Amino acid sequence: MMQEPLTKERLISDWNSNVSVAVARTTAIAKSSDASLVQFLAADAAATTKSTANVLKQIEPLITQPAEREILDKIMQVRKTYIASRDKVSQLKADGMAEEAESTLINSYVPAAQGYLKLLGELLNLQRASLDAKAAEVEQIE
Amino acid sequence: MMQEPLTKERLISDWNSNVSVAVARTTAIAKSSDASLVQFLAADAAATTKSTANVLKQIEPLITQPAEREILDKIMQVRKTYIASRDKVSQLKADGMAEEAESTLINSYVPAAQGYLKLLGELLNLQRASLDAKAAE
Repeated sequence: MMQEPLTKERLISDWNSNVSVAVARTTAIAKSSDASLVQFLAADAAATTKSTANVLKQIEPLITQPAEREILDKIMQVRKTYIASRDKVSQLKADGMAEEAESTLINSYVPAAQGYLKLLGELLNLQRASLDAKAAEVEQIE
Repeated sequence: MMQEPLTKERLISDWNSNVSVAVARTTAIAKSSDASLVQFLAADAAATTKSTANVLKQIEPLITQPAEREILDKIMQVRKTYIASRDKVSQLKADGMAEEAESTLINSYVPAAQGYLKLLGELLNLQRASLDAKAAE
């Protein structure tokens, strides 16, 4: 039994789940003209950040193969854009400029958020494919 | 040989993931005084709804043991409350009354949503434990 690829799938599954929650919440906050929303979800948002932080610390040392290293770097690049454009939308709405804020949301934030989730979906499927194929090869024990 | 506990855990992980997104998204829409969110997120919400419906139909018949069915029946009972309070908040906001909507949100919807997610988290940890134990070799 080689359960490390199983733990590897479980960690990436929780990572995709925590990030999916974060993107759904951040997207709603970015579109909403309601400014009180940020404080109302602040405690819930902090929880997912902590969960992401705990889960991310464990998987990073386990991504060593090329295919996995490529996706992970693509994820790091898009995660930077995701946070930057999120703050840009928040900073523009704060400054009055709402036409600029909605434009940045549509043209910069949503593509980055969708790319964040898409790459994570690719990483989860990649690990599940490896565990399915490292189980049919261990089925040559018959 | 042990493809059922692996399939079951993957299904429950996808189920737990889809519902987590839906609850986070529904909560923000309910609190947001901005009504434009509902139309703006309709496509994402339709995507998550379609995924949840598909995953629920596959996982449900596979929940057979006492411990897991106990969790699952608890989930369906708490989900009924979750949808009921969600629909009530939507109509209070729709009918204008936003102060009443916040009272129902805080006291009825948020408790139901958190109980929904807690039991789903319990079901996944229970299934993760079951898959670790079908590793007898």
